[PDB]
Amino acid sequence: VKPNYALKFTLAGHTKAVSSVKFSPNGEWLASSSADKLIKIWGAYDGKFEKTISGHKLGISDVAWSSDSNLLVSASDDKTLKIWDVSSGKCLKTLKGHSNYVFCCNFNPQSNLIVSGSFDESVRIWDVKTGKCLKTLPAHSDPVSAVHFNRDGSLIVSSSYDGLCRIWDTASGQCLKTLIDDDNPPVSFVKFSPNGKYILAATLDNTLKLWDYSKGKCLKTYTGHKNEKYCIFANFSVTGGKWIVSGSEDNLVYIWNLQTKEIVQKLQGHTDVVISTACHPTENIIASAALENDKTIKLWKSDC
Repeated sequence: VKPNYALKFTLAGHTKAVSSVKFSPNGEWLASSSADKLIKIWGAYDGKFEKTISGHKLGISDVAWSSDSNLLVSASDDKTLKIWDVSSGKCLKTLKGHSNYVFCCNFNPQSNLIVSGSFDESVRIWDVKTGKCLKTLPAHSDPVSAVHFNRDGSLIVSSSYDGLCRIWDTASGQCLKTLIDDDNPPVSFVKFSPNGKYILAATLDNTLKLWDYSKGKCLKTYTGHKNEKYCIFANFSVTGGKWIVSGSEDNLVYIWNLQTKEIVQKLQGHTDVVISTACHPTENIIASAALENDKTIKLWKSDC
């Protein structure tokens, strides 16, 4: 039993590589960021372009939605993050403190904190209300590739090209667990599972791994795609069948069975590296985005 994702829309408008796509928690919008310094908003169901949000001085690596589906945070090469009111398009706050490119960001579930990771090798935790940096974590010894809060915001996971994944206590900023691998390949992406018990980590040896971080045990490995250079976003798909979804440097979206680890679908259509994928919160819909030869976002729909 396999999904049957088929192409529904191709969304054009970005003028450089797309860097990230994320669905709103309420499912109605997709937000995308790009090396073109812009955030764009698109209808999730009809793929209709809604608006452009501008203000950053350099390219944007990541965007993320608050739980209310109306604030967005973005991470830019201009060394800042910005918090935006999507309704108005206005920048509410600029979060200053990183000393180099900001690569990744996320709100906590409560929507009162933002976590960021940077080329400066640090993870920062920011107060949404005041825009002040609450904590600077000396997290890694190379750029931070991803940061993600768990289900209740009590923990942060971070990854780095230094080859480590680390689990942090949010309130105290303490490192509770370092996950290591002999051979030490750069970790290009990480996120918690929906229940918070596992982390899914991508390494630049063409491998995704599902870890029980408390036990330091690797439970599943997903292979067969190409990932040797970029932070490529991966996802747990949970609306129908239980899948793992990722982009790939061979221009395809890969979908695996979470339990069996078999590749169940490869989605063809992009003409450059698929840098980012996102899974819709309630429908069997995937968004995918690609680098400069392509510059488009695609929306795909499945029966399961």
